[PDB]
Amino acid sequence: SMEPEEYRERGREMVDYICQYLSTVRERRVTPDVQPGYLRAQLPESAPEDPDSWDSIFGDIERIIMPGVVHWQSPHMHAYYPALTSWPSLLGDMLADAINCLGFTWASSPACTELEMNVMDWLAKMLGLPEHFLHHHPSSQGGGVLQSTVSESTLIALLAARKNKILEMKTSEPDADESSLNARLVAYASDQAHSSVEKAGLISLVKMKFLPVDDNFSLRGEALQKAIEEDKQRGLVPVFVCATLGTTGVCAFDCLSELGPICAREGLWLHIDAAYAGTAFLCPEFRGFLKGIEYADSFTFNPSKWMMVHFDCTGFWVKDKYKLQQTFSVNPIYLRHANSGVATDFMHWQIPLSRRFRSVKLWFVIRSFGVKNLQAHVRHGTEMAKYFESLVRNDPSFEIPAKRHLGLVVFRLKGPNSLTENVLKEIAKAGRLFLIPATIQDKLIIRFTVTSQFTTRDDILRDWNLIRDAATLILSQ
Amino acid sequence: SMEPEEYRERGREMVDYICQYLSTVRERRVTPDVQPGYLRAQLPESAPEDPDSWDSIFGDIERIIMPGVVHWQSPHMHAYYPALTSWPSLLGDMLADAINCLGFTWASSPACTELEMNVMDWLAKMLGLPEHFLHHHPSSQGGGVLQSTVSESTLIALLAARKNKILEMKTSEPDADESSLNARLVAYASDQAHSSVEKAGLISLVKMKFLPVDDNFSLRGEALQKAIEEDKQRGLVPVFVCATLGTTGVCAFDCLSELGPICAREGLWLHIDAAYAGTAFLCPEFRGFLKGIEYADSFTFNPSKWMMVHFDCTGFWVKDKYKLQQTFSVNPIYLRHANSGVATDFMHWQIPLSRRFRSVKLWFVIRSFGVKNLQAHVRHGTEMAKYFESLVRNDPSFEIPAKRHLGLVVFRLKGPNSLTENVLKEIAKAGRLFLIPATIQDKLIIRFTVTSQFTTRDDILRDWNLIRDAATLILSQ
Ligand SMILES: COC(=O)[C@H](Cc1c[nH]c[nH+]1)NCc1c(COP(=O)(O)O)cnc(C)c1O
Ligand SMILES: COC(=O)[C@H](Cc1c[nH]c[nH+]1)NCc1c(COP(=O)(O)O)cnc(C)c1O
Repeated sequence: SMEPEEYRERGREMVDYICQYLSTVRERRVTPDVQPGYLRAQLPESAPEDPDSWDSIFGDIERIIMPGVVHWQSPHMHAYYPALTSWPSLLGDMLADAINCLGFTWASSPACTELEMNVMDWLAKMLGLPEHFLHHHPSSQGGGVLQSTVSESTLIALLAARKNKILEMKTSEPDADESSLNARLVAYASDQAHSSVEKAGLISLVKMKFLPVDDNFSLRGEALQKAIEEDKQRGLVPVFVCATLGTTGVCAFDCLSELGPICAREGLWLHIDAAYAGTAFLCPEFRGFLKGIEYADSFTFNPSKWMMVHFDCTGFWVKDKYKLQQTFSVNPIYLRHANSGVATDFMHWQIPLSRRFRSVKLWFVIRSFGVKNLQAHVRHGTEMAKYFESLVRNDPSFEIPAKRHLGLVVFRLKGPNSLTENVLKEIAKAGRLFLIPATIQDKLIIRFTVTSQFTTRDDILRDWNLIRDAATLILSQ
Repeated sequence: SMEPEEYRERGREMVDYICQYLSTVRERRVTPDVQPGYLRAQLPESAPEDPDSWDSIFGDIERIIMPGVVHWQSPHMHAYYPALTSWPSLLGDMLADAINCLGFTWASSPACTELEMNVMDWLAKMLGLPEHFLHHHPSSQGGGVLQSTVSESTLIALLAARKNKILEMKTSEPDADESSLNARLVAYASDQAHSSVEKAGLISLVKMKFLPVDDNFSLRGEALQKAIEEDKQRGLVPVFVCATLGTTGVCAFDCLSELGPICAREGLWLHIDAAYAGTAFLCPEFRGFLKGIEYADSFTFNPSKWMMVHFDCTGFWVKDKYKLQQTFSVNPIYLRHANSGVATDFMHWQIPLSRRFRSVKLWFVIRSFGVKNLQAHVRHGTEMAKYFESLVRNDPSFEIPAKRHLGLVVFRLKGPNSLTENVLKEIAKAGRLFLIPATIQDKLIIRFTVTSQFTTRDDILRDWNLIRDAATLILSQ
């Protein structure tokens, strides 16, 4: 295939390609002008029997791969939430990919587990999380584990919550089947909760009810209390609440200070989904939204959104690691080792067996930037969003139907939804920026997420002017 | 703080480090002499406020990370199954990590989905899988999707199976809770099946029954037929069978030609776990074990074991993609796009939302080696294992209690299990090779897996001699 000295040469060519790509990404159309199925006719119908040349493989990056790529690292990417890479993150995974160890148990590669434990403790401290989420605190029986997505972390929390409650019910009804007991359960989240919460219910067959929110689109204690009472009247057994800090649609925050005490009193697992907004908790001035965090049984966020670690890298912390491990535990002889009892085996904290050395890139990002520069990044992204917000606020054709707390601004043209729909359609023609919509009540809104750590005021104004140009066209039609 | 030009410098340094690391990996002790908790006191208790120097970060690779690493790329790694990296795999993922796009829908990055669809079709053809697993076959309703583990692929298959059966049951019991109907289900696998099958049952609350095997440790049709009939008499509802090709313990193969017809006739989802042995099906001469594959509803194997793609990279194919989508479907406005319904959205084929561009490394590996060289690798690995087998077979103090079909040899000292246990303990002292045990019937066995694509006859002999040294010591104790 390729010799060591050729790897050295091709590695250099790839490093130089990447440097140029990330440095000039603004010049690219963010969304590609392609139709579904475009790639098939451009590739051979079968794998090559003999080696393709590296010149051909490398040449195909621009020739057939890039033409269909959405450039997520563009400052003109404003869709979804950010997913940011960075130089240190790249370098960290280069090492991990080379070692290519697996860390299902402590024994399968001690460093894979121990670096992760220590970095997850660092990161909990950086976020201002409770000490009972630390592996190494005297009062703790919890800890943080990396996962691949918030989706999976939320599912794990639900699985652990329902397994724990089922075990409790089984002590009183040992003759009852676990799946029969599961049928009694009900879980809750905001009607602004991400679709991953619904999906977790569908996968686990746990009834999931989505609760109304206030005028700030925040889930309040009164709504949860009302739901709990109504469901107990119907013979259902409340088991789990997902409270969201930084909702997908408008980046609202559920009222943890109200929801927490209810979950504690009613014995409900309280899981916090902070996928995006968790990174803001690096900055103490944004920690008002974390008030009540002491009531949480679990917490998750994505460094793979806003903290400049490339995907996959999700943080998931639990207060009670034993509850987590009673959900998943298997014990085949071929995975046993001398230190089972003392050592952390992360296979019991996750769905699959295998896991990789994701903590190298996390460690590298935190060390290379340092905390102060990560904080400065959050603050700058937020300032760029505040600038965009001001541009929109000052234009009387537009309205801003939700508050901007961080890097997401939502807005729409005054008038029927079709105007806003047509603006998005117009912008999609040139693909010079990428935006997607959401709904609040019966109003369609455009979401504008500030993404790239390199975004400047020039980038923001450029993108606003394209949006305004599209609005001017649509309003003339 | 790290600047583009500094990335270029450090990228070069990392490439050079990786070249040297992988080239000289035999020199390393494979298993580190460390105790649990070793890392904590070597690291600061908190993240650095200011950027650490890259000299310090690089320096810490050997100083901090490597002393706790199990060297999975060593030819003297013989534990578990292989997990192989390669130069092309590394280079492919470097590109993917820089672009850092997410492919939850076609629109979120078309290339991410289309390269994967086309390469999964390549791979299905390379394995000799039925055409009904191809995306781009006119009559097909199926396709391949990448996953992170076989564990998750097996879980998804069970989730899809139980969902399908529960919907069937709802036709005659429309008011029954899905979770109540789930309680009546039973799924099957060999008693040699990997622990992920058990774990999938635990996660899903589906009853799992592990069936006895023949003298070759193969699950046979008569065992499945007997279990189905007996459980139907008990009022249980058979739903799912996992047939394993290349079992963990001794690399046995279930009798798919017998199990298939039963599953088709009895309406049971048949899922094939070929985690390790799947790569062998690149070579036509090993496809005898694949007889009956036409009856499979799903199939999974790990390129991330033996095919020289670094982890994560699991192939998962299904015959009926809509059954999968029915298990998982959600429809928030913020994930809809202009081609929804016509384009492939892989979020409906998996548990989480986000997914990354894993197909680049897979494409690069397949292209850089070409099919013939991938086949040569499998054959060479098998030849090294055959050599090891002959070394053991020539020594009458040892026995080989199961047949070697591929790169795994199992063996033990004749006599009580304690002899073999004590050989393992002796070898663990120096950690110059890594071995783990399994059980067959009442006998403890040592597993010897050939791993590194660079394994030589000299490496095999070296490792055998260390094992014999241990045996000679133990046999006179
Ligand atoms: C419309 O935007 C989304 O649905 C984003 C997609 C995304 C992923 N990375 C950047 N943007 N999802 C956001 C989201 C999730 C899903 O995260 P994963 O499970 O894929 O890790 C979960 N929770 C919240 C609150 C979100 O906003
Ligand atoms: C004792 O060794 C194992 O359990 C190996 C671990 C491993 C992973 N990569 C190389 N070796 N497991 C193998 C295995 C699995 C689990 O695969 P993942 O879910 O982690 O991807 C599943 N099925 C079979 C038949 C296996 O042998």
